Amino acid sequence: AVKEFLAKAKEDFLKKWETPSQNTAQLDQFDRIKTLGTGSFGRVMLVKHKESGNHYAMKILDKQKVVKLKQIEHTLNEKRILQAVNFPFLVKLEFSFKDNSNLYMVMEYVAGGEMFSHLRRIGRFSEPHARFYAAQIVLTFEYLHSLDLIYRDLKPENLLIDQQGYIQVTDFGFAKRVKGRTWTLCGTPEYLAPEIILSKGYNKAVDWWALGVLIYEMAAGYPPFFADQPIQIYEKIVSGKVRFPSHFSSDLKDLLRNLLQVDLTKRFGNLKNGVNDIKNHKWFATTDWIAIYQRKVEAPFIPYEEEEIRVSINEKCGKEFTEF
Repeated sequence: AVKEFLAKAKEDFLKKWETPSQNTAQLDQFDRIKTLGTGSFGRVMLVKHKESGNHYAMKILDKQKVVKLKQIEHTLNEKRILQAVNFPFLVKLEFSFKDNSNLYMVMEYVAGGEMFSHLRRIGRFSEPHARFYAAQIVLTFEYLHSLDLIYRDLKPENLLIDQQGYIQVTDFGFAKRVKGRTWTLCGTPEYLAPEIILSKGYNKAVDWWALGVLIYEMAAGYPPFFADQPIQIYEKIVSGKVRFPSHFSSDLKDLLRNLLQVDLTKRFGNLKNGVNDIKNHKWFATTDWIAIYQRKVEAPFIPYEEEEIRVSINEKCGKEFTEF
């Protein structure tokens, strides 16, 4: 039954992957409530749809800055994935459009900050708290991997916690649709699987390694492999030696020993049973997988001069962002 749900999800994904939706709204259909922040390429604004009355978070990307910062491919790739995926723990892109100056990605409004900030505010998570979050990543990676997507950017900064207390994964610039191997070095060093560092090619198994690092940091308060210089972090990653805190349970240490396996042919999530080797592990014995997917489990923790948008008369970077 799980196999046929993924089969229907992949068919739906391939339809939108083949024919991405474009220009599903325009700028004059939204009321500009307030600017929530100014970012790398542009600003993020809280907006209200004039007709429906719902609230959305509109990201405005200056097309010229995107070109200068060499982020053209990452921007188009994120938009193509977001308009085609559909899963409870992924940020939902509601509308997208462009004009002469900017790109516009109208997102669902999610207040509640990133996991990185909360992790530094609390310190560390209790094992039941971490398991709640880890279970969501497991289902998310099961979904993305079934679409042949390697997320390969798992880190606390890319995990928001919504008002319901659930995880939403946000940054999809690096995500690549791969069936065989790939080689591009990307992602934060602390979460890189050893096969990435060795530059011998890698597949979806690097995501399960990243989950291993993520569970460790949540339960310990600090990542398993860390040093002042990246080259030292690389050595510790390839060496594989991990030290667990005393408060780590026996089940947790066993799961991490199988997720943080240096040999990708022995790593949990990359065996014949696939993701089920993780779901059926003793550490997740109390985990109701269907309930987590349905967002029924109670969350362990729940979280002015406005400037105008100038739309130039000249079309900017029309060639680069044609597919947006």
